[PDB]
Amino acid sequence: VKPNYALKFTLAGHTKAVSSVKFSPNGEWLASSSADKLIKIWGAYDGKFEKTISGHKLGISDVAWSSDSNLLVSASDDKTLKIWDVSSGKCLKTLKGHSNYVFCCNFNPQSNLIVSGSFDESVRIWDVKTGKCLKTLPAHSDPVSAVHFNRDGSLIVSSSYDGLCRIWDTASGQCLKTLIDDDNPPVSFVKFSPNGKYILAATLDNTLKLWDYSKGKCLKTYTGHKNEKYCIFANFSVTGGKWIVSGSEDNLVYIWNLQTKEIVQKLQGHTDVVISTACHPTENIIASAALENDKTIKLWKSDC
Ligand SMILES: CCC[C@H](NC(=O)c1cccc(Cn2ccnc2)c1)C(=O)N1CCc2sccc2C1
Repeated sequence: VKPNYALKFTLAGHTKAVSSVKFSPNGEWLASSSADKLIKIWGAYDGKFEKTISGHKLGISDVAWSSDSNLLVSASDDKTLKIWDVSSGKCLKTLKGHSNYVFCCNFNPQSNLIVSGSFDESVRIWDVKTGKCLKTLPAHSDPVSAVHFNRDGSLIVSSSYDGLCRIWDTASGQCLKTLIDDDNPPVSFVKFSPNGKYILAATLDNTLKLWDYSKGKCLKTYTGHKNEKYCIFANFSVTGGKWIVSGSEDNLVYIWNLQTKEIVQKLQGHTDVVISTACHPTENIIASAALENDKTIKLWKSDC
């Protein structure tokens, strides 16, 4: 069984590269961040432009939703994160502490903590309510490409240009595991599987790997895409068939069968690097976004 993703909507509005797209947990909205210093909100089903949220002094690299779909956090080249009330557009908190660009951010499932990674080679854990930094982790020896909480918030995975994936105890700040393969190319993206048992890791050798972090063993390898330069988001698609979804420097969205590792679809339409993909929480919908020669977001829908 293969999916049949077809283009439904193209979303234009950002005036510089799009950096990240994310669906709201409630499935109603897509958030986009851009080098143009803006967050835009769009209807997840109709692609209808909703609103712009502004206030960052420099480009935004990443955005993430709270579990109640009410807050966004953004990571900016201005060295801050901002917590936003989506309905009002209010900046609730400015999270200050990183000494260089803030590159990646996420809420924990409980949505009482934010994790951030920075070009300062640190990971920070923040209190959502106070905006206070709780822990600085000396995580890496080069820029941090990704940070992600597991399904119960007990672990953080981080990745770096240093070629390491690291698993952290949220409560203690202790480094529990460092994942090392037969070589250590730059790790451009990492995230936990929905069940928290696996980690999907992208490396700048045109390769995605599914790791059993408990066993510290590689289970699956996915190739055929182009990834030598950029930190491209990848996803587990779970609403229909069990897929891996990623962007590509050849301007395509790649979809693999998770178990068999075969490419099942390549989605054509973007005119620059596909830097970001996101999977809708309930419908077979993918959002993709491209860099500065394109600047569009596309919504794709499958029957399976
Ligand atoms: C090639 C120029 C520099 C490179 N720009 C990006 O990867 C980039 C640019 C825009 C948007 C996004 C999307 N993204 C993903 C997560 N947070 C935002 C990423 C960059 O920052 N590296 C080079 C490659 C690697 S591998 C590990 C760190 C880095 C840093």
